[PDB]
Amino acid sequence: GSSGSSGTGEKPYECSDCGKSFIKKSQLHVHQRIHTGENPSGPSSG
Ligand SMILES: [Zn+2]
Repeated sequence: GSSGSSGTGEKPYECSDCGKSFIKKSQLHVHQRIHTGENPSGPSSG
């Protein structure tokens, strides 16, 4: 019912597109991908 992500000390490589963070660069690189190609959704994009 009342529960969710339970992790202390957020992880590095924090995605500057949605929020998803990662420990290794590669992990983020593979992700950021989805955040590239189409129009920049949300005003939080330059
Ligand atoms: Zn992301």
